[PDB]
Amino acid sequence: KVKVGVNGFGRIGRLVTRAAFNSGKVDIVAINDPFIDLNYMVYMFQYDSTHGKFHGTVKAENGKLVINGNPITIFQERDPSKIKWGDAGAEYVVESTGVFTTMEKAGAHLQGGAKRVIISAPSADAPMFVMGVNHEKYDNSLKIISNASCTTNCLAPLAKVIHDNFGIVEGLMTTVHAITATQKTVDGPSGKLWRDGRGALQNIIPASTGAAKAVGKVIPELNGKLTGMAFRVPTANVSVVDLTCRLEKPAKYDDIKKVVKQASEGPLKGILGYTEHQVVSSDFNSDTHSSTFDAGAGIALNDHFVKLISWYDNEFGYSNRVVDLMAHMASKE
Amino acid sequence: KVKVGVNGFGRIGRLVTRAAFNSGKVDIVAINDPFIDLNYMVYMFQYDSTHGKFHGTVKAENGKLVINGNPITIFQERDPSKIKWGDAGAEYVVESTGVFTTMEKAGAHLQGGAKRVIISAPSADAPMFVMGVNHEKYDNSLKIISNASCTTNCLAPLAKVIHDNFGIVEGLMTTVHAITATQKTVDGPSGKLWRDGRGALQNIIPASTGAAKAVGKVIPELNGKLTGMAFRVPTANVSVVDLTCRLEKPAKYDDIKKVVKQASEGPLKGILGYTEHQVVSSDFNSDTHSSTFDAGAGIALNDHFVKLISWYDNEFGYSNRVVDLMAHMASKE
Amino acid sequence: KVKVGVNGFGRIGRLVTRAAFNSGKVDIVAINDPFIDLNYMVYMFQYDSTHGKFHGTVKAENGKLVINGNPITIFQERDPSKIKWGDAGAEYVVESTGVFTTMEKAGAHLQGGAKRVIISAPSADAPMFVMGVNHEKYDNSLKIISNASCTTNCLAPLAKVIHDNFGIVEGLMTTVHAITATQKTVDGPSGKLWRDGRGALQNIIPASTGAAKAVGKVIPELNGKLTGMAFRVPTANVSVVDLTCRLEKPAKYDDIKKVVKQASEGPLKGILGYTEHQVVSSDFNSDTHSSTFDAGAGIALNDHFVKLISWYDNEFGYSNRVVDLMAHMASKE
Amino acid sequence: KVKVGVNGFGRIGRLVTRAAFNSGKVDIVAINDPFIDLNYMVYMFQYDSTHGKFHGTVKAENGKLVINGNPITIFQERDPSKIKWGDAGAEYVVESTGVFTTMEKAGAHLQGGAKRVIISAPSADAPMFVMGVNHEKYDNSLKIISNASCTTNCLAPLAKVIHDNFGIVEGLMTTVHAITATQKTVDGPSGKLWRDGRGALQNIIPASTGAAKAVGKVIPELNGKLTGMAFRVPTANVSVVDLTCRLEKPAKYDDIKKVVKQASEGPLKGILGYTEHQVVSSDFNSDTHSSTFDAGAGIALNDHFVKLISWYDNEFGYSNRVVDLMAHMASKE
Repeated sequence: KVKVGVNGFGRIGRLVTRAAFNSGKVDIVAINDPFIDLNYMVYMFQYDSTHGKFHGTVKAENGKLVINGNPITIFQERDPSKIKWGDAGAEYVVESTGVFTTMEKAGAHLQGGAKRVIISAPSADAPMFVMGVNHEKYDNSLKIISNASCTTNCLAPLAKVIHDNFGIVEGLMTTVHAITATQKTVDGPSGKLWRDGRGALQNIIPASTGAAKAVGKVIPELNGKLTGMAFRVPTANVSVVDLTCRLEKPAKYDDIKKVVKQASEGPLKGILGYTEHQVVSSDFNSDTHSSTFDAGAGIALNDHFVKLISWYDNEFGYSNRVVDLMAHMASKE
Repeated sequence: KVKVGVNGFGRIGRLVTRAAFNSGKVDIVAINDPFIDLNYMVYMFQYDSTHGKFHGTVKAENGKLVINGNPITIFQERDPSKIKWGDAGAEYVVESTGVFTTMEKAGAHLQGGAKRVIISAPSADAPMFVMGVNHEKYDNSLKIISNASCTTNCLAPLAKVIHDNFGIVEGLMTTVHAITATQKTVDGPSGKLWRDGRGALQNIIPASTGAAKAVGKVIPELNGKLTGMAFRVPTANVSVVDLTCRLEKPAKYDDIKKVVKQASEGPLKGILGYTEHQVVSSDFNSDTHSSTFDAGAGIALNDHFVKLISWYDNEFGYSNRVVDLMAHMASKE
Repeated sequence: KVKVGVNGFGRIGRLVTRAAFNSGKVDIVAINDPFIDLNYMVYMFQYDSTHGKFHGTVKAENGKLVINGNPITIFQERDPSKIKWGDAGAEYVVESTGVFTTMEKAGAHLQGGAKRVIISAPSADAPMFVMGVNHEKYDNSLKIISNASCTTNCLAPLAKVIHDNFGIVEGLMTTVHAITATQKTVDGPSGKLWRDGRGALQNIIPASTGAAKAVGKVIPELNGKLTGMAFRVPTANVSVVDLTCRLEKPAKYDDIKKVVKQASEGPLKGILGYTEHQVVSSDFNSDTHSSTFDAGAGIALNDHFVKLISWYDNEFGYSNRVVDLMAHMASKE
Repeated sequence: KVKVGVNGFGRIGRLVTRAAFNSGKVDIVAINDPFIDLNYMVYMFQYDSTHGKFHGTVKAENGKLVINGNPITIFQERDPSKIKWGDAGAEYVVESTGVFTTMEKAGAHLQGGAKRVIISAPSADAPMFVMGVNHEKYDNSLKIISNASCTTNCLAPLAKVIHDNFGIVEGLMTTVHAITATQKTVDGPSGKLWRDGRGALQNIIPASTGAAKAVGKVIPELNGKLTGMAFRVPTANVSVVDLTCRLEKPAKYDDIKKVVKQASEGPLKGILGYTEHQVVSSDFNSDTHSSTFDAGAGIALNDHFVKLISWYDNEFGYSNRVVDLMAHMASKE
């Protein structure tokens, strides 16, 4: 097995660890949170409104978070150089805080002693390896990897299947995103985007997403052909991606439906999923599937011009994929 | 002035009348609601959660709804043939219930004595005259007219400006619609669409919209080049339309921004509006503008391939446009 | 085991059956829904936004809803006299539609052939037997029983413990109820209460609840000392009951906390539950506990004057209690 | 007139100034916000989701926020000693940030040059003068005053009328509060209360309120007889206070209804308001009334034991009362 440390007990950090203990694929040896105390950690992990209550035992004995009978060392260090990652015997360390995206900031964890650092947020400098798309391009030499973003994680598997099968000359993506921690409850002062400062509960917030531009990085051919936008709506856990694209080769919508289905049942299993049911966002809650294609929703004007709909549990699916990344990395080692 | 009767005191009916007394353009002589009593009518009209409280006096004296000093005759007849529209001295009658879209059903109001019937819901057989697009094609001979739909009312003015200026080879529309009366509070049995039966508060409901196909009717050239889909999200009053289209002639996004601005300040005034501010859905609440273009949100991949964002207050903007339709019809007479 | 038929596939009906197959205590032989088709039934049962997705297999073979390998006969009869309850071999039949509360209406199911009828809605004429309070007063002679209401089911166990231990001279209850099917998404015409017609998402609806007056029926001593009111807020699944009462004998809040805890761990187990954690409504979602006391929230002005807070999953907890009722009734037989 | 400076452009600060320019009672000469730039200030003031769009002109010329033709000096100073209140010619300064509640912190504004400081948050040391209850006890000698809290502002006028008329031996208050800035959109780390860290949209948060204990300060007789609790629900702007109290002298509910009505139409006008309509929270949005009694909702078990319901627009009503306070203070001078 691979021992994994987590930096930050945020939404991503909490769910990365929940997925790890559930899946079982990686054993979480250590968690570092500058501000969250051990007693608070038990509370946060035990109860999640979006994802139900953690099943298993979370307890706080002798400074150790004992989840499912496994004690986790807890660190309270603001700067990653200070964190004793090597002493915690953590092979891989997942940067989740998100304030350390740049590879230099990531390498502070490396001096701690972590053999490799994984970034749960898109990083420009770091190479990005979305699972099921470009994961097999990973090599042992790389020590800092990014898992891109939840939106990109959803988009790319669908893009990989459609682009290979029919070709995509050009594409535009609209994402109906779910509320994030960034969005304030009522109108509030967000200096960067005045758009997000506005309250989440009563508004519909149009924001800019680089996820399509990140898919262009992970899938080389597609680069420069995908850009997008996002709407933040008052939904707690699940979001939907919509790719309006002009194919290179003609395609009937039932052909599009078939190729996705074939991919879902074959190599993109778990990474991609195909549902014909009359599904809604709630049905996709607590999903493992990074991307789930909906067949009914998408409407195609022409064989060439098609709209594709794919629902992703942003918080859960991404976190499960991070765990999968690390398991794959360990196998490559 | 023109005396206008309203059929149905539903969301559309209530706001059509609020707009009428506010704008002042049409005087509402009569309202018919099979199920809503006069005392209830005062309550419903006086307080609207989405649109604030009606300003003015709504009272119930001698069987008359006296709004702003004007008494409105009230009818309780389920079938429109039974309604005494002629006795109420109503020139124009606005079908709002929506169960009488077909022109035959509409003509029952005509026997009542209404010179013309207007349908606030899209009707296949009836000719559809969206204001500011094909309104000038109205002739005195026609007695049954439809104002199409809120979604189509938003789409078409934007489509009229872009298509004329740059051309549109093909287009696909995604609408983040606001909650409707159709959507149940919690999971409920909707036989037609299993999708809508699902609860509005916690879900994101992907539905099918014929509004793009209706724009193709109102603007002839565009017919067969626009189709779409809609997502129902938990937002009370305002929705956003997104047109991803491939232009025929190249266009820089700043050129697109200019032509819309020119149109907004010139002939499509009120019908269309251009805002560069960092707006959100709430800002567009209680708007008169059937369509309001947002410049910041839309992102263009290529000069040819562009995404256009336009926000519409579905309940208010449409209702104001219905009033405008009738005023235009009266002038033509 | 006891074979149980369900009338109505509404929120209560769906969850009564989910609880039955999960708990395992009663085997659901038959379901009758005048309007819901078998194919729709599979959909509704499989996906619930409030309660996650049903775990197990729900399928539709040969006119039978096969849930977890057990086929359920399906009936489409509007009037209960017409339903073949005896042919379905159903011993107990749960009226859930709620339009048949009166015992005469209930007895139509009895002619169908159901030995006993259970009403999931409070019924005046029928005797009401809340589980864990007056359940042991059930006798074989009675054929029509009511399980009261979710609100009463929460209130009474707490009332039973406090009243016995310290006495309650007088009490007033405020319930922050969760959204119901009755509440319209946007302002709508509800003739009975103008209050509920108003939209659920944006409003806070003060309604009147007879649950406190029903507790007075189930616990005789308390009768005439409890009345209440309810606020409908935009929360999907869980509600909280608040009993402000003046004790007869002095009580320190830590004494109140102890007696409830003792009751929860002893005879009122499952029926009542005590939590000291910093819980919120989401934590109580998908709960079996009809009433869960929160120790932290309640504040006592004097030893005599105390405020007690208890959270109940209205949809799930009640449904589980209905199953428990029937199991108890079968044992008594 | 009195020239008033505002410290902090938060929800309270923005609405205190909106009320000031609308009412007209105080002229806002200066606003200080350490983090909010002038351009951002125009945006925040112009658009408010909860309160509609500001009516009038807000512009940014020569470093001055020109609202309705009046230029407001803008300061960017974190510490109040540094702020040039005297240079801004501001007689009264409203502390709104809330981090400077203690009178020492308040006196830093005093050295700036502000003759008097007003605290929009409850302050222990500062004397608290709720309008319409103890306002006439204000004297010129006092330089630091607090306007208590929105919850206390609602409670006390109702308490003043009921206590005087019938007497209140003891009282307990439950407030269904609306979402605040404190409540995070999704589960988040709030160290002080683990309860509030939980997400506002999906939860119902039981918190502790000292407002009842503050009413005991403003009305001396009542001190020690009122305590309470609050539930944070997902409603954007309006909340409801519920006082369950045992009167000293008998009272029929229609007598309670009368005395409140008499008070509303007489001395507690604007401060208190009585409505018999079937009102809901939305109806009270953008209200000036600090407290509005609802007659229908409250239910009385006995003449002695009564439940009283009063709805308050927390953000708007309080802010208007702050303006009224200062006008009263100026008159006393």
